Amino acid sequence: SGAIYVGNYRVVNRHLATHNDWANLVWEDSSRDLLVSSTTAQGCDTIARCDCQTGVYYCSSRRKHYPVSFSKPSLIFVEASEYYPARYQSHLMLAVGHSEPGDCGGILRCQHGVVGIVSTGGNGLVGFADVRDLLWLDEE
Ligand SMILES: C=CS(=O)(=O)N1CCC[C@H](C(N)=O)C1
Ligand SMILES: [Zn+2]
Repeated sequence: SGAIYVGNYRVVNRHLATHNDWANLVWEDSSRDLLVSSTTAQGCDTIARCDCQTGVYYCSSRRKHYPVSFSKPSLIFVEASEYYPARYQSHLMLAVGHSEPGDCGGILRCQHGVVGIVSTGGNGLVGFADVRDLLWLDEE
């Protein structure tokens, strides 16, 4: 579990969104596994605006932050899971590292701020839903 809290937005994995998220919806995209809902209080996270390929992510199944090298956001094929059928998840970055359901939500961050959240992984893999192209998260 986990979210990004930037401005009056809460960024979560679409597959983990609650009823309150859907009832206060700003934007959602199934192909990216992302959903954004509105918040009453202002958040403290800042979004990175960059093309970094090295950063650090939080792994809840280890209680640890790990430094990683990651690929650029791409259309990577994701295996059928209980949440989506086999399809091209878009805007996805891969790195070598542990992940278990449970781990989706953990933040990946670079020197500029938050880059994205955990969304894929297994066999020493860990996918990250990028958010750096969502410029509107910084305004309204
Ligand atoms: C089987 C895929 S996985 O990488 O563990 N993961 C499970 C939860 C959903 C993830 C997604 N982003 O589609 C895929
Ligand atoms: Zn960066």
